[PDB]
Amino acid sequence: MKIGIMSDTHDHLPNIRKAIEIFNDENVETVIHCGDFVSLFVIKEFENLNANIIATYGNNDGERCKLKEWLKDINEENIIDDFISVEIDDLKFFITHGHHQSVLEMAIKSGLYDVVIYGHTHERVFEEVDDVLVINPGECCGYLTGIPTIGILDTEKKEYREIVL
Ligand code: NI
Ligand code: NI
Repeated sequence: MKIGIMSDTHDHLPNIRKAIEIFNDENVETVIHCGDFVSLFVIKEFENLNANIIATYGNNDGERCKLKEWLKDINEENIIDDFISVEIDDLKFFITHGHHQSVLEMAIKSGLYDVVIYGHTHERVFEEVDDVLVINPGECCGYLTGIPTIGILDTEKKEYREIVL
């Protein structure tokens, strides 16, 4: 019962691969991606990912419908929207690319969710506010910070841990 969390891969192929290996060498039932993958060829790398995918559109992802298609061709279960609102392992998630701050801020403040995941900032953080678990996996690419990361959330114990690439 492990869920992989990643974001802002920014076409960095090598790190996208280290991320896909790490996720496989783990249980990881599903992988959430918020960031901008950005280019279509990034999705061909994902055909090698075991887990189903839940993605969100980044403000940099230009090929929106084409991206949804390729994602599904890789697996009809995979989904991608601007905001994903779902329940997994008896926990209620709100996923989005940090992209729109007002919405992100409201999702945490509302208390309608257990876990909230976002990216955009490329600034990994992992905090708690009003019993809401707020997670930002950080930048898989490592461009702004020089520290490439991803993360893995234990659904039953509610335990998280960053993973430096
Ligand atoms: Ni970005
Ligand atoms: Ni962004």
